Amino acid sequence: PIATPYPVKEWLQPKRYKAHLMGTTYVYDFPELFRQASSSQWKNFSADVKLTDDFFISNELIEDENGELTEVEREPGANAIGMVAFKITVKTPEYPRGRQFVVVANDITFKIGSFGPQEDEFFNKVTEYARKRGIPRIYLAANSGARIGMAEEIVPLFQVAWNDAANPDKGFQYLYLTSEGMETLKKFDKENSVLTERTVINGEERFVIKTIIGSEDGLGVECLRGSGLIAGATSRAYHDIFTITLVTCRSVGIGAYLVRLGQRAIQVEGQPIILTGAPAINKMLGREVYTSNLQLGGTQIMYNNGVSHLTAVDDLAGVEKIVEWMSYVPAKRNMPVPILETKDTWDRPVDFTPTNDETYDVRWMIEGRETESGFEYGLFDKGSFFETLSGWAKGVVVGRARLGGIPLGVIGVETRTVENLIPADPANPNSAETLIQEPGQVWHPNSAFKTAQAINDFNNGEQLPMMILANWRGFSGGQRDMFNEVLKYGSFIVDALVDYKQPIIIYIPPTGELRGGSWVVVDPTINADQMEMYADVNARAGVLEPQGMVGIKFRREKLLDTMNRLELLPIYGQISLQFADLHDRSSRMVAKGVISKELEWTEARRFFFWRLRRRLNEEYLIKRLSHQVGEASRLEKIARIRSWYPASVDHEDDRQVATWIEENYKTLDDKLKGLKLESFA
Amino acid sequence: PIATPYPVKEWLQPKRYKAHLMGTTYVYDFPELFRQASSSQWKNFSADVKLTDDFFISNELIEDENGELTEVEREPGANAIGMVAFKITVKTPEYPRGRQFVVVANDITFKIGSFGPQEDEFFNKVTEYARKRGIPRIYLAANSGARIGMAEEIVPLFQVAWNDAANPDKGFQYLYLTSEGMETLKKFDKENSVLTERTVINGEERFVIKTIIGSEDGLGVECLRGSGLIAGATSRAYHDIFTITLVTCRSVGIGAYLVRLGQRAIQVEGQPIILTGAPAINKMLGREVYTSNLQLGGTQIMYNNGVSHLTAVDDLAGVEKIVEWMSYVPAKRNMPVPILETKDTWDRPVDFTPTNDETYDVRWMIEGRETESGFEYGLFDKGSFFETLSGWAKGVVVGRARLGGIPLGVIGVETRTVENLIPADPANPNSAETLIQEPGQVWHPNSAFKTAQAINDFNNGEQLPMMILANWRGFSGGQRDMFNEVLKYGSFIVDALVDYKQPIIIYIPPTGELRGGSWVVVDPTINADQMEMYADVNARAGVLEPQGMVGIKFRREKLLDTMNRLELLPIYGQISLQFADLHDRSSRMVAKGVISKELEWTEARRFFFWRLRRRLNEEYLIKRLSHQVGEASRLEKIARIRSWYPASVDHEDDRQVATWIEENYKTLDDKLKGLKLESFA
Ligand SMILES: Cc1ccc2cc(CC3CCN(C(=O)c4c5ccccc5cc5ccccc45)CC3)ccc2n1
Ligand SMILES: Cc1ccc2cc(CC3CCN(C(=O)c4c5ccccc5cc5ccccc45)CC3)ccc2n1
Repeated sequence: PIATPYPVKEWLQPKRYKAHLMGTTYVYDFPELFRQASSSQWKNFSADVKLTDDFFISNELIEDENGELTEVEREPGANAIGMVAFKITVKTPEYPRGRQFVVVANDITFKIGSFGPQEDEFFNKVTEYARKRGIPRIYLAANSGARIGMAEEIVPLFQVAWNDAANPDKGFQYLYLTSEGMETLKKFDKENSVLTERTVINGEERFVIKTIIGSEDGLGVECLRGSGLIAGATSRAYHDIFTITLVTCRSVGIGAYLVRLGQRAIQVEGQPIILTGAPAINKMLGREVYTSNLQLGGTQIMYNNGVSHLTAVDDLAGVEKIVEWMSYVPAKRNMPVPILETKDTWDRPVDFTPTNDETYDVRWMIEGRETESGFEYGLFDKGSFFETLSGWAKGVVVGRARLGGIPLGVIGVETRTVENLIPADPANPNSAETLIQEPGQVWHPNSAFKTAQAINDFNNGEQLPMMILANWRGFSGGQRDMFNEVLKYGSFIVDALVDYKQPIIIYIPPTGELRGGSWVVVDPTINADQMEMYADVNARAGVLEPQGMVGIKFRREKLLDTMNRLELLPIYGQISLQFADLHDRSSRMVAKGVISKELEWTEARRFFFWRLRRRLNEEYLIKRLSHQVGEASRLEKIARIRSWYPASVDHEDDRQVATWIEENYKTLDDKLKGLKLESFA
Repeated sequence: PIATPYPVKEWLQPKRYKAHLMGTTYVYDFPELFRQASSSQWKNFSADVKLTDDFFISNELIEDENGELTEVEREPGANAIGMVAFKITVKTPEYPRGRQFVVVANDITFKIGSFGPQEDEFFNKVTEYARKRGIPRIYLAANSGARIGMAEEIVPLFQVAWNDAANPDKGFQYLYLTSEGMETLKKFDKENSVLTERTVINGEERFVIKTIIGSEDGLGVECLRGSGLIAGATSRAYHDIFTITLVTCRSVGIGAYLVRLGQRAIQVEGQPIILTGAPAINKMLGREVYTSNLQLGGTQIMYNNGVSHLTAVDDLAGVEKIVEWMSYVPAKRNMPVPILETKDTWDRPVDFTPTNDETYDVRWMIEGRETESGFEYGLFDKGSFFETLSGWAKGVVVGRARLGGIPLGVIGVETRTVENLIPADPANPNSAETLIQEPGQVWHPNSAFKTAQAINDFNNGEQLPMMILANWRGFSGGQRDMFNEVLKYGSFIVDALVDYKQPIIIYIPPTGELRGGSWVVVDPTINADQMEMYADVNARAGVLEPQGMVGIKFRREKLLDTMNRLELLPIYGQISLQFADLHDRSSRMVAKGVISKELEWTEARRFFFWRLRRRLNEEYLIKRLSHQVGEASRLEKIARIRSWYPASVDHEDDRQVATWIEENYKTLDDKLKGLKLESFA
């Protein structure tokens, strides 16, 4: 392409053109997408702020003579292996002074992005690099799976021991090498290339090959071993640092498993995540069952799956999303969650309010709702809601958000009925698309799964506190759902709660309720150390619902005894229904001590903003303590800390406690160093 | 029932009769079933051994004035709460000197086995009792879920504020109490029983009740709180001690969740595990959708589910199974796995051997097979195979077994095709039973799940080492299975491997193979600290299978170039197929260092018996070390230990290393105490 204003990048690095022909960004151009996505991130926070190019740095990482990773600046396309990495340091709204993370990616142009042992070694080496530093690990997947090959240096010289030269089709006994062959190999030091047993049959001296090894590396099982190496490496990383994967072109085999093992994944439309490919599958079934791999791993499969948390119209789009998702995550493992305050101050009422007699979208209660008569603010900061797993198990709504600047994970219940439409199985002539009516406020195996999954992804890497707008009638107990292991997924929820390490708020919203089974798996005693529960004054909760309570304790007979208040069943059965309901009031909860406080939705944002803030500070102090005595329970540590508050402080006053702490960090610190004489030997 | 030889137990304790009428054993008679099951356990080990009744002790546990559990001996039916517990100490074949465990159960006769807060408190108190001691916790579930009730002491005296006395059916404004009522309550100190706002309307002085609390405890949310308390308690216990649950009569709500949270569960035929019951569900759908709860939680639901690991023809049957399952579990958390040697010595060849050209039942390779020409021993001790999760995901076979006395978890691949038959959904007129062909040697979402589940249940509580007779072609990658999250369940496998704390052997059996994706999730590098892999000389393994390798690297053209060895495609394509295969040989694995050794099936039992034994001893030594320095990696600890072996010992000789260690425990011990001067201050 002659005469262009500036140099042709696809010509200086012809590999950049191949990448493009393959429908993906060339690996070396990715740090540029991040610098761009970072800049946008700034435009959106303060249109005014002036950015210098020194707000973003990218250094490629490569192994040195010792195999240790070091930074280098070399021309794109110099990579000798099919795996590349960059360490990135960027100043962002949440970390204006700078934050770092790593990017690892397949070079789709280097042997079609196949994973040979050397790639696996590099990928595992980069992952530990990140784990050790606690910084996030971003994997950009565009690969062909594990590398394969045969001992090509044996195909031209192998000889077959026919049954009779005359008619080959009669079969053969084995394969061998002539002295001539065994000789050729030795002239290239390639004797290890094969295992042969020497036995001479009448005519010539034949060497029967019993096993082909090949001089070339990356042919089989060694590629499989390296594969498992990184699968395990990723499994580990997910519990250690922030892990996220962008699929920019097909991702195969170990590639597909790496996407899931990292958990958090953003799939670019059209790029499939697959195990065995369509051609091969068809080839097996000897039929024309599938057309493209997208039928097997496109977004209509993985995004509906929960495997893919988000989709992206194109690469840059996915990057921006990663960059956005990261904006809620601590700079590095164990650092405080990044506070980011915006125009939507904490001090205000919650506008949008649900009504028992009219359907709403829980997202309104979360991020507010745009109205013709203006905008009604929701419970969280305007425009801070970052929903994830939106294509799967739509009974629940999960995402990140900000509460007066404080980032946290949010889980809400979708009250509207879901029309889950499952497409027919091509490999089965019978199969026909089925519609699944997933009724609102009811946990189903998939929505139970998503909830547990959400909590875990909030806890690992993200290390965020979380709020749950609990509002479920219960778990679906009919045959189909029960048969589909709904109990297993329900229990996953409890398990994730037991494992949670940050503050948790369980809050039953206004027209909401929490019944029997549902209340079980989310009750604060599941993890007293971090859980706290609140009920809105207009919520309801009890083992059963009025209809049920009467169906058991206010039967057909008892109703008559009260008919001694002077046919008329209709209005009396209604009286009993209302008699029960007076039992499920938040007031009773407070009385039975199963909730910390009853609240008023409109005033919620103010309460939670200071409750959360107070909590984060006390947690910070409990941790500082722990890194010393090494022997004391939470109940004792939190007590030693609260004994430091000025006598005049109301331990129950969140804002006050928080304020005194933030005004005395350095003073509280001195007291801790003063506790060094705590060396019990 | 007059004139019987001995006293009528159902009359002395009429509650025992109720229990029976309810189709279950009376709670107090359960320790007797255990003493019986224990005795059988002895008969089956040594028909000769004489047992005195002092080989089994059962002491009921109850809370004292401080709420602490203590042992008592009182008459059955004295329990003031609906929950009972017994501590059991029994001498058994594996622990002839005695072993202990706890039993907790619902009293189906005490308020229909409902969980009120007091029961929950007791159940949680018993669970910690066990966790602290590390002894197993056996839960016998027979319950009605969480307890419910209304403020009965308000139903006779509440008054309704009609719109007009004349016609009630016109509706009412609210409910209230007359001065007369408010007075009655005060004469019973039951004022807290209600929250009323006093406002007098023309006529009388009316107290409008805004919230009903009730003097009775165990009406609602307080029952829900206690429920979650134990769900979380069970969740925790499962990662701490050996947990197992027997369902002897329906198990509802929190009852159903406790069954799953404990994980290991044995369901007695006919007793359902359910959430909301059929009546209520029907009542909701306002239709006659379900007949019995067994449609919702019978064995045809939970056993096919994987929720129920085993079923039992009746109570005693379930007990025997628990008792048997426990025979492989350590006496208490962290004690050595119980060795139990029987007539089937370790020193022998493996008889039964699979053949590439004839279907077999992997169970034969495991526990041997009975033939007309005699019995052919399998890889493990004759009759020591205890299969579990047999009704679900039949693609894999999992169970416990013994190898020359050493107990371990076993996972085998079912080569036969499974005819998974799913029954139609009653709640759906369309629904019709579907047949699912699950082809052998292929992981499917359910068989992937079972495998991960097996590994985890082998690791937690059981604390057993494990062997995997790896032999899968790969994961099902077609649409249906891919769409059904097969990747999620596959990754669970890796996760469980990362978490494994005991020795692991991955062994590809004789006519077996391990291809691409399959090899990935089970490769030893996933957990080098505990994993070891072996390939039989007649197994195969590679990224692809020959058919595939040629379809890629030995195409239609290349085949012709080799046609230069003098239509005849058939036999040449066969040559290439065989050319590839010479690549997937165990010999190559050894060469590429991806396996520890290649083995001969018939000689396997001898090898593994000493490899496992050697390993258990070295592990024991690595642990002893750890409880000191507190700073040294495995690679360094195992090295300090092996530096103690006599110069003349072949570190690679399992039997020798094991023998020198068992002959020097006390001497090795002295050396460790000598390392006390390792107090780095
Ligand atoms: C297919 C399916 C299966 C189970 C489902 C369960 C629920 C939530 C449940 C519904 C049942 N429930 C009740 O309080 C309830 C009832 C609730 C609404 C109408 C009638 C009811 C009758 C009952 C009779 C006896 C005991 C309880 C009853 C508690 C909360 C919601 C949707 C469900 N969908
Ligand atoms: C519904 C379904 C979907 C996917 C499945 C996958 C397997 C195991 C796979 C089968 C595919 N495979 C092969 O080595 C293979 C082949 C294996 C057997 C016959 C033909 C093959 C053609 C291939 C062409 C290109 C690449 C690989 C091929 C590796 C192991 C087994 C059963 C499966 N069932």
